[PDB]
Amino acid sequence: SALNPALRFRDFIQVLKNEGDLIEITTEVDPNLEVGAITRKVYEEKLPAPLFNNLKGASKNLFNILGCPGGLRSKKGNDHARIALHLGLDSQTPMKKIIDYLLEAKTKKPIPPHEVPASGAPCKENLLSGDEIDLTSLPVPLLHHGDGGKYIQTYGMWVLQTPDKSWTNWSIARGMVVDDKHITGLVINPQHIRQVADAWAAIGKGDKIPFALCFGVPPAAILVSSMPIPEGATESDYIGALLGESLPVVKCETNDLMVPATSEIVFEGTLDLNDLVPEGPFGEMHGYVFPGQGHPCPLYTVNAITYRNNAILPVSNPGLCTDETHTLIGGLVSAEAKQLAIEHGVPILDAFTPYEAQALWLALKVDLKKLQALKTNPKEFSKKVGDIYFRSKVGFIIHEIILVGDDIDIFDFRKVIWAYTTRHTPVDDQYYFDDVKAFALAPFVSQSPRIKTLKGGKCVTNCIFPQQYERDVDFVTCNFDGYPEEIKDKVLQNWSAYGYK
Amino acid sequence: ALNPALRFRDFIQVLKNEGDLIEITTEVDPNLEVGAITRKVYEEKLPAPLFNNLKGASKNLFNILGCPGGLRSKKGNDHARIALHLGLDSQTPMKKIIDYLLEAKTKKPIPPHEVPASGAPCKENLLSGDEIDLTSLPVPLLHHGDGGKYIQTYGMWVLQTPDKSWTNWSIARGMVVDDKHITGLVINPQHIRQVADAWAAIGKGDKIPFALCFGVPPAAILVSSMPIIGALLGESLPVVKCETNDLMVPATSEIVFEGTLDLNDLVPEGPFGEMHGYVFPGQGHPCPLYTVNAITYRNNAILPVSNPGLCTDETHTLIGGLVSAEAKQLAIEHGVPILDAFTPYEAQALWLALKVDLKKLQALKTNPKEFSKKVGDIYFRSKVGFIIHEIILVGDDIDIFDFRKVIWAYTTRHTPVDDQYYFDDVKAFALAPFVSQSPRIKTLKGGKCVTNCIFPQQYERDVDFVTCNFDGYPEEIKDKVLQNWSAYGYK
Repeated sequence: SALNPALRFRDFIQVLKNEGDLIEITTEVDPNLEVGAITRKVYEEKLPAPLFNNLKGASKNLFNILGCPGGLRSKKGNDHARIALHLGLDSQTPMKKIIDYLLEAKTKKPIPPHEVPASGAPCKENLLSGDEIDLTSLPVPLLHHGDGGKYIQTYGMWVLQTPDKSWTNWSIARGMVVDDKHITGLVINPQHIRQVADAWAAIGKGDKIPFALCFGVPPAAILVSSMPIPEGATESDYIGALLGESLPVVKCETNDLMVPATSEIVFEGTLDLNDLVPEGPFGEMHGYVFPGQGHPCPLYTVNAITYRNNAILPVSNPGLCTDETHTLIGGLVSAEAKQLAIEHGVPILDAFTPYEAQALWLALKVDLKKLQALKTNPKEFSKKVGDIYFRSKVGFIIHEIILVGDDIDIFDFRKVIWAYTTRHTPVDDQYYFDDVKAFALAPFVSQSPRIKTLKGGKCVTNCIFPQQYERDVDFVTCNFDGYPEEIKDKVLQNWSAYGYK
Repeated sequence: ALNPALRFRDFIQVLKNEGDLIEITTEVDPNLEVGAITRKVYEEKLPAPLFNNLKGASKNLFNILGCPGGLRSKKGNDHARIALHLGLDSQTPMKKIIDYLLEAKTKKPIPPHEVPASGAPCKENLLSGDEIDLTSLPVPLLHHGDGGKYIQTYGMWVLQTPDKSWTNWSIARGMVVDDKHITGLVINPQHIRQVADAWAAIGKGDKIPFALCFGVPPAAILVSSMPIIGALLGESLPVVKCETNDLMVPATSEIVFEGTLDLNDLVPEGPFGEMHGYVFPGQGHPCPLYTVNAITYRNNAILPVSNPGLCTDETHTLIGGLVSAEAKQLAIEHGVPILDAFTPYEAQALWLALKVDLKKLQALKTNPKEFSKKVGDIYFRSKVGFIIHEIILVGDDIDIFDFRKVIWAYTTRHTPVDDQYYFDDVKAFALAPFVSQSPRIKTLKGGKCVTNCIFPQQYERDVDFVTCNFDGYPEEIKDKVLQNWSAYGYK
């Protein structure tokens, strides 16, 4: 069995089918709204991922849709299976050990990618170019009611570079179909616009910055591309470490951008940063579409499309928990949050973004013994923690950091909400930050005047009893698991003898 | 016929009829085993246990009914045990139970009638004086770390002044001190203003007569646990005089303790695992000593117990649920456009969610700060908001009885700190762990806020948004997908 789910997108789909986690839908499904409704029901009931093989309006090769590639399974012993398969791990690997694996791979010999010819690249099996490109003829889904348009890019990656190739970015920004030959998306953050636009303007290409957009990439590549590290690095060398081998890449037909060789679909074209078009709105990670709330975005012209036979388009349909914006985007913030704590010496056992908080919360599980050795206090520790996370790219999406002690399983929201509500004084145990960069997608930000400042609106909430900063505070948790072991063993042994099923 | 609101044993019978009761003849230790069994029944929403074979129990003293206010697994009647306390259909949702308690505040109080001792089942047996040994009863040690065995967790105290102008039914916890004494904080320091002096005027300030009843009519245990009976019943409550004092107790009570109280003979009470999920081991807090002089009880008496802890138990379904009913009544009294009020159990009865009619809110011509201060002033300076440390304002699209929607609106619709309006001069709940484990336990002031989870523009005009779940899709799309769910290939 030469299946490698981390290296090949189709091996990933095959393992899902082998483990009974894939339903191949041959019923005709409408890309308008139906695909979105089906994926939401699969997300929220934690059902097998759908593979739409009979979309309305699809040609023979363009395309099929893989829904819920990062959704959760119902069986808790492997609820994070699809996430683990992105890295080639056992599907029973819990999320805590998936995060620890990502950190242990940062210490590995990075393997750079290698270039393969077009004949050795499955993404080159077909080619559309110029006037034979009609994006409005593709079965692109209208995912949420209220979306400003059909969103082709929800689970692929953009590729952008400077001419000198010193700056290279793999982005996961959303991409909306504008018309027959144009898409749009916010791929270059305002911080990098001058660097990249001036560089291409030097060669008379400032109004046509080459780009590539790839779908169905190796699942390890879409995972790392969704990981919060500096924009301006593919970190494909780190992808190779996770893969244990070199990532095969191939040259675009119309530019010198390198794309994964086993991609399902590859878009090619140029970008005009001065040609602005309305983008969105789009249903997002916090569970909202706000109809009518679009914003100008640079226009991307699509000059070439290369795609595999029987191409498959993975889609993510964001909304309420739990979808990819929580397991993947939130889960990788958790991994970098844990790494950041190790670099600054913060005694953090584990870090996690509870999905019920729509990836707006970052729970930090504090080693209380080491915290007491630091001889600090809630105000001094909360400020330091917030200064580290809210002034880093890792904490950009996070608007509230929760500090809990080492008795709280932060991956279990029943325990998180209990420690949150019972161990922090409202307001008084919240250390506010008014001068940190705010997340524009946060509905309390976008629906407030703070959407025009993008500053503040974040706090570090101490849910550790104040004396626990100095000494152990003894308390017994009043649930079944809180009883002595001999009591729990006796009750479970006699549970049927009592009369319970 | 069966009346679960009027008779504790009709209540048990309906639970048995609805498959919601397991009669345990297996030997169960009152030491920790009863508590561990009840917690597992709480947390897995299993049928309520009826312990008929406890270590140390005599024939008549006693059996234990566990989880009388716990939830059922099937959501269609998850609040059935709470509805049965009032005599409502078991499938009555918690929203309608609250509305029923409100409709009952508009009906005439029916005074109780006295019945002779031979007509009261609680008089079927008598223990008095030297025959009383409370350490021989199978009293449970409910939580590991509790300061002692707690006999009073789901019963009611009865206190009165000699003039009987003041009478009170209390649900304060009661702990066994020794063979003849129990203890508890049954009277709040507000009303000691008139009970010690009144009994001292007769020479009995050193021994205030009390009665402690267990297995009372379930409507009685619900009104005394409510932050304000025969009106709810539709009938006159049958009561009977105590053996050693003039206190009137419910005639159908399972067990009745009688004796005297000394507000000066203070004794360590607690600790005890409570509504927020904690017991903090250590010395107790001084509480007045209660001498037990007489015990009357039915044949085959049953002692209902509550084992507080994490959600969900009686301290969340009843205490919080009745705070919710009074919270709604407060809103109608002050003209606050509240559609529904509820205390999410996942917040351990520390949160009070208010569902705001947005159209009526817009007619008020107000703003988040002005509205939150008004709401906090009304609720945090009332007895109903004493246990509530955070009030949450949400719009009319949120099911506040569904915590998935509450935590979604909470995390996504309020700016941390900036959308929280703090109250530093209100009374704090000393039981709250963030209060008791902080210097605020010496002040009991502040530590509360009203969190506005309504988008600021919604105070002026409608804010259009689509909820990004399956239920947020248009009806025709949702029907299409559900019709075809099996044809797609899904189970």
